[PDB]
Amino acid sequence: GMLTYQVKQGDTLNSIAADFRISTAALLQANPSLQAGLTAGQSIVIPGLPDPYTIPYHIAVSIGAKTLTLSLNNRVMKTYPIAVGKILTQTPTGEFYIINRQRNPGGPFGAYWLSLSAAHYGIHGTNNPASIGKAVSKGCIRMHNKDVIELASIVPNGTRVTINR
Amino acid sequence: GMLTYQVKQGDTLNSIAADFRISTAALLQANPSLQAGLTAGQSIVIPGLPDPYTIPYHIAVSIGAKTLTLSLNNRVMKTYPIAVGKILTQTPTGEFYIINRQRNPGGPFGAYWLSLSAAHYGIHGTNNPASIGKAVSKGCIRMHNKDVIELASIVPNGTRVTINR
Repeated sequence: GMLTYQVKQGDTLNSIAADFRISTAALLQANPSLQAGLTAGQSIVIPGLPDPYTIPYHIAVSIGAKTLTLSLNNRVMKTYPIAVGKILTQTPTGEFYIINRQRNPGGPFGAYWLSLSAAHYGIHGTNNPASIGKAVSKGCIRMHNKDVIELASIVPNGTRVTINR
Repeated sequence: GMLTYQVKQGDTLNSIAADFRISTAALLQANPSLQAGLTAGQSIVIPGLPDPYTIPYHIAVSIGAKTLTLSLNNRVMKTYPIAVGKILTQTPTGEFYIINRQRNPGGPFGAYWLSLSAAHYGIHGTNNPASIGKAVSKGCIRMHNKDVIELASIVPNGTRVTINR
């Protein structure tokens, strides 16, 4: 299948390409309709990704509880503690997808980086384990290295991530 | 005119793509043999970028001086005060390039974001002007909004960025 994205107010061709880590050229090639511009509500396809609804895994993040919940077929498997965005640089809310990943990025990013479908944002490890469970990040979601590693080993690219208050 | 990159030990396709902000598909399209095997010491081309050799501008960053210096044809043109990373979350050193740019992504990133050829690192403005001139960031280079706007209007993608202690 394919990943369908719905255009939101204030999206541009460039910003959408950016959120999904692809070139605008590739986005246009996959969506000839986009030659004529964008409109809020418009469904388009993001190339390179499977249909997220066909992936039985689902990730729910709660900013208030500082948790990331992994479900398989709407049954919780595992709850993890996480760090979230500080008060003036919060973790965005809404529906996202894991888009790509890099193993062992190191530094403050720890054992793994999993890109989310919002530019500059992802789920990553940490080299500051004391930060986990606190609102101290500049926006990304931080996990213990062992947790992000386990997480990455299970969920494939395209996995739904729902971030709530 | 093409940007060439010499592959390093430990480099993978994912980590190279992440550094240069392109999909693995775009990297492979420009280098059709890499999926059979990446080879340290070999050169590959990064698509979407001009040969940096051709760009007469050059940026020098001094972490100790907290300055970013723009040269043109090897003469200093402008020196800007910056914020750099804390002791535990350092601005990385070495040779980089400006890869891409986003106008007014707002929030903590201020009036502009310019990607550097190291994943998750960039030069950007700020909603916190008081931080400029200090080692207080998470590794990114911060400039006043007015200064990064000026910088971005001047240098093209592919401009060499040299970062020293």
